[PDB]
Amino acid sequence: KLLEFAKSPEVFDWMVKIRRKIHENPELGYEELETSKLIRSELELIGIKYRYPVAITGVIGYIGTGEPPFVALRADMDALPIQEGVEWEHKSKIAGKMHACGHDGHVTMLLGAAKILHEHRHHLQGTVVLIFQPAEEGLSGAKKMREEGALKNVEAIFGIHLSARIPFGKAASRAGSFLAGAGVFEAVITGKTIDPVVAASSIVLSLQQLVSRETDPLDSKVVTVSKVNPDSITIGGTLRAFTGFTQLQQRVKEVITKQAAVHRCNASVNLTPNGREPMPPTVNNKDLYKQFKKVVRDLLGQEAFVEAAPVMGSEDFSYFAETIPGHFSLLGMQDETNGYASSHSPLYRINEDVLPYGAAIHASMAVQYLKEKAS
Repeated sequence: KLLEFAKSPEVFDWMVKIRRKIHENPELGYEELETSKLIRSELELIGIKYRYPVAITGVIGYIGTGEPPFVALRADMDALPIQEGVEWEHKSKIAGKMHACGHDGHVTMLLGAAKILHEHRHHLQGTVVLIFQPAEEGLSGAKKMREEGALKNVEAIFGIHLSARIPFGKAASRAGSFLAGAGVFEAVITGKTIDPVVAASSIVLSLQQLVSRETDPLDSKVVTVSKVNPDSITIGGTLRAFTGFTQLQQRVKEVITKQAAVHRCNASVNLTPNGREPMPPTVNNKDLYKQFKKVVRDLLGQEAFVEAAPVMGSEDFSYFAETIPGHFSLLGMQDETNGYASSHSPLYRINEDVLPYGAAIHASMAVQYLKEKAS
């Protein structure tokens, strides 16, 4: 029944106005002042006790008994420094900033889920923790909330991401590794006279050789050299893998090291340069995935769940999912003729008719998780 509640004028109209208010006033990482104030106003109106501030602008709400088991639902708050190209009534009023990744929709659907869960709060066998996360785009926000104790005593966390790659109203996931990890590296190459330059060009080519694509998408490995700048040469770049992420880091370091040595050079390799720690692959807990497929099929029909392919994208939800059982899913918006622009596009649109689906999926997943836990 919560789908029909999610679609009702009361809830749907309210979600649309919230979404559009955020959309008109996009804020970047750690600067989500107005977005944070709106979330907190709505929690108060529902109402729902919360902790604030968490990671400057972040907010954590609670619904249910107030006691364990705690299950978390997550939305991200931040926009991107992109000029909106969509001409419409609720276009960004802030030039050069836009919600081009659906994050306005994510906050809204989580507030929708909070409204829905609150109506059933006395039946929840535990507590739903609503995590409104700042600064996803710079990949530091989830990590900062984790540092500040956002996951303490939390047994599971679920996140939804709106997608133009999945058809409207379908939800997509897969068990295990889902989104690729990402790391950076910096190496300094020094002679033990042309040897450092020779060593560097050799290193650059040997590293470019570690890019591997095969027939299983999870095997894909990317190593990029983005920086090279003669007494010493500094090489920097990035690496990505769905699996064997640590082994790829070690292989990058081994290549730099061995190549420098055979060119009579020293090499200093840093795999966390300037405190840039790697972000691990986003792994969907198998038990949570199984629960999610059943939730989605019960709520929206057998055909509504689609198995997602691995994605080489950037999503800091990985930091939550590395520390507790995590589940990250895609919620489709795409129409039959591919009219919805990709994430990050200046032409990105949310199909607002999706908002009730995400609200219901969030709510249902929380309820079922707690129910199953009790059984």
